[PDB]
Amino acid sequence: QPVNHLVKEIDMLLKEYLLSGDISEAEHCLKELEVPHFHHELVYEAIVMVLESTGESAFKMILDLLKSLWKSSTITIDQMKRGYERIYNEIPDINLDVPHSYSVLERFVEECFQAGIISKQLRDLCPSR
Repeated sequence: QPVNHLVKEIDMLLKEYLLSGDISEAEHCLKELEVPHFHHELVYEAIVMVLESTGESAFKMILDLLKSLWKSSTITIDQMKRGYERIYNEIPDINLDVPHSYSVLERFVEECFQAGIISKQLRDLCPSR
């Protein structure tokens, strides 16, 4: 299948962030991509990475990154909502591939909510609940 160059760039951005821990580099590189109508894919891939990870490091790092992106007005509310809603749609299959993803997703959603970055509606829509 032909390469989706922007999915690749988003995945590379997120992996560079997990490996370096550099939140500013991640934010700068996302802005340089100039893809504000595809930020839902950044959210989607980020959350998939949390679900596919081990230990607590990727969870916290991706939490802090989405916190900063929201709070800095880098991601619009429509793009935030679409990214989470995409995860909510695909979680049955992600959970088959990675058991207990419903529980991880739920903890992630609860922490996002506690951080002030998603509506109570969007929280409530999480299918783990």
